[PDB]
Order: sequence, then structure tokens, then C-alpha cells
Amino acid sequence: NSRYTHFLTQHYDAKPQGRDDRYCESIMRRRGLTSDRCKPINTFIHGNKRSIKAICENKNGNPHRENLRISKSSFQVTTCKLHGGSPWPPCQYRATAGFRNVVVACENGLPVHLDQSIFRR
Repeated sequence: NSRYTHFLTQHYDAKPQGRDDRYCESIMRRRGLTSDRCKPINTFIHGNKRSIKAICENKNGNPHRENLRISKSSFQVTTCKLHGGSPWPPCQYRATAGFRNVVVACENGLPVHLDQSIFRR
């Protein structure tokens, strides 16, 4: 799993379209990240699931800081950052497309947490 499915829901989008402002507003809504409070910042990873869960073994990951793992390979990512004063709907978002490695925490060989610090920014 429920953590892993929760991670995929919040942080995985396989084959994005556009990755502009409007991609962010729409995918943030669709995935339940603005229903009560506007989530301030969120990053989506793109490409295949198998490369992401492979960060959990030595194949595509290294130990990182305290209980984290860092990918050896780079991923296409989209950071959605809240723009405006209030945390309340309606939520307006700026997209930042990038290409770099990711930091995750793994549980029982699956990714369950994305470190957002590396995307703040």
C-alpha cells in the first residue's frame, strides 16, 4: 503493498504529455493531491516502473545519507510547484521538467518514499 502503490500514485507518471503548467494542474487534481489542501511541491518520475524499483537493489542504486537510496541512472522528472499565496483550491502550478537521478527510500525491495528536498530549487 500500500506504500508502494501510494508512491506510484503520487510520484509515477509513465508517459507524460507536455509537462507544462497545465500538465501539473491536471495531474495534481487527478491524483488527489489538491482535494482538501493544495500540496505545495510534488515530483513525478517518468519512464518504466522496473527502472524505479531497481533503485532498491545494487543494480541501479547506492546507499545515501540515512536510510535512503540514490539512483545510478537519470530519469525524466517533472516538478509541480504551487504558485500563489494560499494553500487552498483552486491550485495553480508551475512545471519544471528535468533529467537527473532520484532519491528514494525502499521497503522490502520496493520504493515507498521520494525525497523531495533534491527538487526544491
